[PDB]
Amino acid sequence: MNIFEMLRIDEGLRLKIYKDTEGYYTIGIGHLLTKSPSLNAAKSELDKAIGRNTNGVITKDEAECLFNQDVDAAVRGILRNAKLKPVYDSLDAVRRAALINMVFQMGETGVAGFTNSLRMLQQKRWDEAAVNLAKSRWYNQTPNRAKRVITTFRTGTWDAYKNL
Ligand SMILES: *CC(=O)N1[C@H]2C[C@H]3C[C@@H]1C[C@@H](C2)N3O
Ligand SMILES: [Cl-]
Ligand SMILES: [Cl-]
Ligand SMILES: [Cl-]
Ligand SMILES: [K+]
Ligand SMILES: [K+]
Repeated sequence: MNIFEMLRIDEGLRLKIYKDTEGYYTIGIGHLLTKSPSLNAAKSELDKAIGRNTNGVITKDEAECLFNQDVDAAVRGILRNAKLKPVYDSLDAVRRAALINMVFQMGETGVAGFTNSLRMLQQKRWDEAAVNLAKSRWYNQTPNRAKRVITTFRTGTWDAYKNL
């Protein structure tokens, strides 16, 4: 297991524009295109992202390209964020992946707002952090995925992604 395999499980792979859990146009391995309700706006974003006139379908190679870019961007967003960088630096490898996963799903600003959870993670108070992380819109809207990420923070193992 690694961050790529973890996010591939959590995000799936679809080669045509689809709506994500929040109803937003997405493609590939969880590549958000836009929050606009306009499908044409989403197709314009896709064409710009891929560099060709795509009319909404991409190849697996193109999906994996966006995924590489998106994982790299999540890591770089963590490291440039004054709230997230110290937490990331304090964590072991498995828990670093859990934090990247959250940023991939919700964005840097959203995760950076989990102030009390982030402090508990820095303090290595893993059971307390796990309880606090579940008191969130995130956990209520995507409970199975949030449970997997939270188990990863609680235990520091990949156990929640084994059997998947
Ligand atoms: C991201 C990626 O893997 N790429 C992009 C740049 C080059 C090489 C590959 C496939 C495609 C998109 N190509 O233009
Ligand atoms: Cl629509
Ligand atoms: Cl709550
Ligand atoms: Cl879920
Ligand atoms: K998805
Ligand atoms: K604890």
